[PDB]
Amino acid sequence: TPAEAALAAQTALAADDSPMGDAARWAMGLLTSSRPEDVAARFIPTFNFAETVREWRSKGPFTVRAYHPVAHKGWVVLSAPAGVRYILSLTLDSSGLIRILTLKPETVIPDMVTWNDVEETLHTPGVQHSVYAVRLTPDGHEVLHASAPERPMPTGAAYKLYLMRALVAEIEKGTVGWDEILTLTPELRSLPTGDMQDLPDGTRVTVRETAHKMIALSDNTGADLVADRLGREVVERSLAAAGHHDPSLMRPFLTSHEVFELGWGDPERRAEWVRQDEAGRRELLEKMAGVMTVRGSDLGATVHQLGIDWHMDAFDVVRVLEGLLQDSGRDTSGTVEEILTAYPGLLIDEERWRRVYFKAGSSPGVMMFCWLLQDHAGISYVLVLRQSADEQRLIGDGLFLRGIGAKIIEAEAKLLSS
Repeated sequence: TPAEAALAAQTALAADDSPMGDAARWAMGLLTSSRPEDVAARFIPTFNFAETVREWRSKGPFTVRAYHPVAHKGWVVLSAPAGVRYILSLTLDSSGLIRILTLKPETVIPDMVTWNDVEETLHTPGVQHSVYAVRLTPDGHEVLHASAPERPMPTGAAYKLYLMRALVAEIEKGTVGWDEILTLTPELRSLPTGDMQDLPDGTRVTVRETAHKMIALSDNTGADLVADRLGREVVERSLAAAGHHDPSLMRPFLTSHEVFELGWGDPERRAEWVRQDEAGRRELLEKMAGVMTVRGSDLGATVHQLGIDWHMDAFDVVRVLEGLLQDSGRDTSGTVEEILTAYPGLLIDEERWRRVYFKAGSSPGVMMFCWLLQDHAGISYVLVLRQSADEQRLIGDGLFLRGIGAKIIEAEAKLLSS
């Protein structure tokens, strides 16, 4: 019941002995209590805020109604006076320092009974969306639901699933090794999502740990370190085998650093990209090589419509995940499996699901989430959710699309395995 649920969340917040626990409690403290050095110590070292906090506080008093810790990400649902609800969102770095802290109007998602509930909840005028849900079988895929799976859409960090398949293909060939050392240079540093950019120049990291962060933290710097080591040609030549319908859509296969620098840097360089063919684009990227000028404050305008993102259809996503499941099964060391299952993006019912793979991607005007879920008998399902728009405010921070995923998965007995 509502009272039971709120009490359960309050108690769990209090009890949560973890990085998210400590951070969520401290943040709630900012809100419910009556010191800029204590603040500096709780946030990332590269992290106005007192003004922000005064405004948050003005909306209370707050009551905790739900608490959803999920590794380095957490959400707390709050009620304020007169039944108005908000969500406090936390994203942490690898040692539990706060990277992102927001307090925003509540994201409302109903419990789902039918796939039409999903569609009618999700639809937003001005936003293109797509929902694709399948059951994998020896004899092909059973379609459970489909809206526009055939439309190629931008998918942000979903591209890292192809980068991982490319990496595994080369490990199998023996051209790269899991314990091989990669080195962070100023030129290889990208923007968040991720934590590896916060490492010193010259930092030495294994391929294994870099690939782990590339997937589990969607580490952009991690991804770029891997893409650099493999080479753009090796990444691109792999796309056909890894499951992509039209590899020319992702050529040249961009790094995250390239998407950031091209998308929100020099407008003229960006016009030249639009004008150019594949040769001219490769030449433009080569000249753009160097230390980033673009910062996170620069982002906002949409550029995916210019090809400055990573485009694939829903079928492409199913194929790459199924390919990863096969790749993992071949890897007797369990290295691939550990990387893929580190971060499921949600609290999972582990008694139901033996393995869950997950990947999110986002850019201005772009949001996507995908899961592969396999039960203890061996039956696999894949869920692919995508949104694109010409205005970022139509999409928002992604809690909506992720929460729709969560509700589908919560109702798996109705929607996936009925």
